[PDB]
Amino acid sequence: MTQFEGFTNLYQVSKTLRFELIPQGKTLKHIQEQGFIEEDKARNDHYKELKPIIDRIYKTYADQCLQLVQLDWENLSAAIDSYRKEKTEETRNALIEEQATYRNAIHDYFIGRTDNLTDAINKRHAEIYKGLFKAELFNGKVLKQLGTVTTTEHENALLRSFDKFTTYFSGFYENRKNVFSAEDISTAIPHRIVQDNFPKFKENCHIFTRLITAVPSLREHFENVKKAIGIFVSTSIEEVFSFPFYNQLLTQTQIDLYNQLLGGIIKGLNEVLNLAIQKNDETAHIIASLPHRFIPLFKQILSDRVEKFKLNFQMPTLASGWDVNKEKNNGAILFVKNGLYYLGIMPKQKGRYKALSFEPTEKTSEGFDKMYYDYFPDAAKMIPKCSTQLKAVTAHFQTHTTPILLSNNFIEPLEITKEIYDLNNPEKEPKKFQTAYAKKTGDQKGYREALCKWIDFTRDFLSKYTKTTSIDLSSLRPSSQYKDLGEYYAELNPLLYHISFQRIAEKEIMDAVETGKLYLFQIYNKDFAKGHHGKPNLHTLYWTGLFSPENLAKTSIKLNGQAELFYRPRFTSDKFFFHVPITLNYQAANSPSKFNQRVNAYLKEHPETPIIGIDRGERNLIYITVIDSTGKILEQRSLNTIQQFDYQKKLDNREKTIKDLKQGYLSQVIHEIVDLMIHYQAVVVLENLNFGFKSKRTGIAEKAVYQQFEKMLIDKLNCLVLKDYPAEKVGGVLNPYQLTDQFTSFAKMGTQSGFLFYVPAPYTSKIDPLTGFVDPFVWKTIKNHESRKHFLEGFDFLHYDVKTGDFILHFKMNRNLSFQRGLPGFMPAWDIVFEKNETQFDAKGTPFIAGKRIVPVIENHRFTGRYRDLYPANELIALLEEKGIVFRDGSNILPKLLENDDSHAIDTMVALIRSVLQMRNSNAATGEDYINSPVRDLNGVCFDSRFQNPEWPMDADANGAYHIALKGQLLLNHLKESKDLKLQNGISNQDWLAYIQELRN
RNA sequence: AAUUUCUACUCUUGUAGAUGUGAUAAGUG
DNA sequence: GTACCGTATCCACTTATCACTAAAAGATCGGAAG
DNA sequence: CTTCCGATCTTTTAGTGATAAGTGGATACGGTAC
Repeated sequence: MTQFEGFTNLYQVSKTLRFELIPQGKTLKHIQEQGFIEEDKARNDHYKELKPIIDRIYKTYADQCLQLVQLDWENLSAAIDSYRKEKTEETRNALIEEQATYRNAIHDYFIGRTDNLTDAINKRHAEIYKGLFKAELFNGKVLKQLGTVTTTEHENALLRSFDKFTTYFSGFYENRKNVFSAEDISTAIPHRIVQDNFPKFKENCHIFTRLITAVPSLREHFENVKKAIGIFVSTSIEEVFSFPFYNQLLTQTQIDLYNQLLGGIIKGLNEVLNLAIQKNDETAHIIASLPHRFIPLFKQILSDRVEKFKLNFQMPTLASGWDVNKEKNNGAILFVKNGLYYLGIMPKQKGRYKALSFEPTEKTSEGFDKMYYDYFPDAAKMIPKCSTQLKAVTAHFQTHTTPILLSNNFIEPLEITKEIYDLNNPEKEPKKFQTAYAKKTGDQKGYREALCKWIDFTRDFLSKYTKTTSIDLSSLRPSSQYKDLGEYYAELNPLLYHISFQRIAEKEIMDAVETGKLYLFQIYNKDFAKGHHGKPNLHTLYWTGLFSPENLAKTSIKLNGQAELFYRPRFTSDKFFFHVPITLNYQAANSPSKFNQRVNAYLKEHPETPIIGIDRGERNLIYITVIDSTGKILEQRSLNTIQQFDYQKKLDNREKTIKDLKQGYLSQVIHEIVDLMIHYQAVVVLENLNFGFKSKRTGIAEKAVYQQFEKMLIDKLNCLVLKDYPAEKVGGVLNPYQLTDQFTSFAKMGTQSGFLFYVPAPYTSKIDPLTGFVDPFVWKTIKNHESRKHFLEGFDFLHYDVKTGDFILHFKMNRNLSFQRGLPGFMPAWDIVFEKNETQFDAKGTPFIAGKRIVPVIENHRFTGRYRDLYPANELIALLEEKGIVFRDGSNILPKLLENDDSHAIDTMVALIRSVLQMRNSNAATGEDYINSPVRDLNGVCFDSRFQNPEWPMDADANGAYHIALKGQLLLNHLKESKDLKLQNGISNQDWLAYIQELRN
């Protein structure tokens, strides 16, 4: 079985680091001599003022292209109706596939190969699609072929100013591909049309024909609304709410008119429906019993309805890669000198660029240590960059069937037959070695043969290519044993990455600095100062562990390319910022796989793991409870004071910039929760925020702040390092703890994310930690006098107890259903004890009155806040002896107080009832916060948190945290009884109540 | 109150935690 | 005192996507042959 | 003088896997009103 230390190196995680750059020597002076910063600022300004223009080009082509759509939609309507009726995974896959083919069909409309258009117009659209993601956007063929857009002379000079520099737009270029892609991404126009916008129109047409079949008299009414605004006058109303009209409403203008016809501007259709409903006649009732509103349609994509400068040093792809081959054109290098780190940027020389090419020197010689970065990039995107997909081999193979020998950039000629090009290009979307072919066709032996041939071919290429022939590949498994090539690529990719270090003479370096031929900066933060004394930052730990020698021996933290430079005009003077991304757990796979299943397997193998419940308290900001497998608690904690600094005492006296203090407080408490997590080897539970909205008195009140606190808790638990831990130890810098799955979205992540669970919010604070009893009555229904008589007659019997002086009330769940909430308990009979108010002492001998309650005062039928204390037994005996009832007999007092039917007596009696079943009682003026249950348990004692017993929660905050931990225990027990290593993805209040009452009574 | 950046302090010209950046688009209150 | 109806959120905040790239391929310029 | 050749710098370009899967709703001070 696995251990808790086994949850490391599961999947990669990409992070980034930020540093300041301190100029070295005359370097800044040379920059101040050369004036690159003003030109880079002008380049950035021109880019940001040219972005709307190129955006306008994109909008014009998008509208001009999608105005010609001639596709029908009834088949995908039938598919989505079938999935709505059935929710079958076969119907789910069919719906996904049919949406995908519709997206590809309108993509062929976009890229000009659809059969519905003329092949000349198709070729024109194909040329435009090829042009729109290339350098010919800048004073090239695109603007001439699409003459619909006029450009002023200033705007042509602005477009010309980026000559030979389109790579600066290149990432944005790829971003526009995300607009025009068809791979189900939410930014894509095909996903907006096929998957997002269409179901709203389908629902609108369905509810319209339902309304028409219900009553047709509004139909002509709709017609004059269509004549009120004068929109779509060439067509009728029922033609608009039909499938062939969805061949219109693709441009943003048509969507705008369709939305404004419903919303008005001047009467609209929705307000016409509102006046029809407000008539409250029979037709209003039959349309109020049906969905009587139309949802609007979403707006189309990219259509209208201290700052810093990016630095490039007039040299594109600056720090795009660290490789020595691309060191010539990227110009970014690193040096290490007695613990300090330096960044070298060689700018382009006068006219042409001249390389520097420092020679190696002896290690014993004084000077810097230049790093050498050998990195063949990802095999998927690199192996077909050479061999097949070379223009020469594709042309030759289009002409001949003979295998071709290539020798350029090879240490030995490599042969490629037609078979390998057929596996990599089978003219179909699923390639023969690809898993989609095995999924669709099921030919597993042909899949195995194609995989073996491809694996042998890429092994031969890795042996023959000049960048990779030096690298040893003996660690690879034999070819026929790989079950899929994704695992092979994840295995092969770490073997193609190496970092060396070679000493460079100091004199050459600072001579290059002295002439200005090499620019040198020092990577710097607080921790690299000479007065550094304490524990360093986490990013400093990653940066140090990146260049540690045993990390160079085996790379667990990988240095990425794509580094950026910024200039900020701390803020006393201008500063240079350097941003660099890194990848941690590089030896592991790129994506998590069955992470929750692995966590449940460990949890089933380790039933003794504790549970930490997290709760938002009223007095304490965040409360912590740690309990065992049997539900007995181990630790209660209030996190108001973190590192001997109270935080409530800052919030209260500063509330009379809150958000940044809240962020800082959550950042401090995240270290505490992760310390308890790693100390107890346990699981943690948080409340599910989307299933409740409470805590108007808790300092952490907003949904947003707790929601993003869970965001950073998930991010922190995704990869976890500790400053005290050694680097090679599990939990260290190069072996971080991975315990939670990657965040995708709060709606799609479910309830369990690794070792972190989620629990529905209510019925956690105001509930007995000994009996699980809760108040069953909604009290907004208790207003009228006969209503409170039915409230009184719903109870069984009440009688004084002579022995201990308390009162005994009985209730059963089969009665008083008119005022009872719809959540019955596990047992059918509850016994309320009205405890006599007597003085007792807690575990430390603090005097306290048992059974005391506090209720708010009411003035002008409204609360005022002066939260006033009362003694429920004293008021009960006061109103009891108000009219003189004998009670020492122990008889049923309820019909004796019921027969007189005094309205004031029933009012104060139900007020006393509200007093006694008020679960928690907390007043901030005197600081009381306590839980007092008017129900005795099986042992025979009613719970009261004023006793300060360490077996039970101190406070209602701790009570809620304990009950959240108990809900996590319920989820864990449901996991133990389950066999699929999954969960129910949610628990109801009734099952939770029944569970806690069965296992606690 | 000194920070790649943020929060909280000043035993220490500093300290304790957190810290994926850049770009784009959409939705909501 | 029992229905009951609407107000306070208006610039910010939250969800999706992708790049984390050497090297081929193509444009560009300076020098030599008819 | 005009044209064809190789160095040199900018762009673009290759593409793997593997399931989640369909998941439920929810008002609140407060004030004014018959």
